[PDB]
Amino acid sequence: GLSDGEWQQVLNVWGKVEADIAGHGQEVLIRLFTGHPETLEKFDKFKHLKTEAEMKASEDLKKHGTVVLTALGGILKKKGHHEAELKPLAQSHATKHKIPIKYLEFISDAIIHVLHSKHPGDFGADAQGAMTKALELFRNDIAAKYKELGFQ
Ligand code: HEM
Repeated sequence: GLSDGEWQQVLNVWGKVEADIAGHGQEVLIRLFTGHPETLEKFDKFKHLKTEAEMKASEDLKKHGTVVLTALGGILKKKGHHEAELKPLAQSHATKHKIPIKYLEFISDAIIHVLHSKHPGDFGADAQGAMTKALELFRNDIAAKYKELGFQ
């Protein structure tokens, strides 16, 4: 549950991501894969990437980064009213991709990390607080659908 002031901060921060969605998307995925290598195993089309250099050089990884952040942005722009947008994502990630909720925690923190890295001194305390709450909300609503499906 976010205030309007907090949503405003979220969408303000998101404006940064939208100026370069592929660059941000790329760095988030790289931060995830290198920070948590077990996550790489869930991707049959990235599992070949052994080195971070190969990750950085991968246009298909950048492509998928765009897909992921485009979807997250669509959801964020709903300001919490994202049931229709979120349900198919929860369903595919539980039933097809088999992504435990722990990995959504991983990518959440990675987004926070990337924003500080790309915008040092430009991602203030209030902005981080708002973005973190927004990602917690996202995660929590996925978690509810996971529970429904009995997925661990
Ligand atoms: C902000 C969080 C995330 C968002 C918004 C997101 C979004 C998406 C979207 C839109 C797709 C393509 C449509 C679909 O299959 O449902 C997708 C595919 C996929 N996602 Fe996610 N995702 C997120 C997190 C994760 C995480 C943390 C993992 C694994 C650690 C993951 C694993 C996958 C895999 C394996 C696919 C299919 C890739 C392929 O073979 O094309 N996702 N995701």
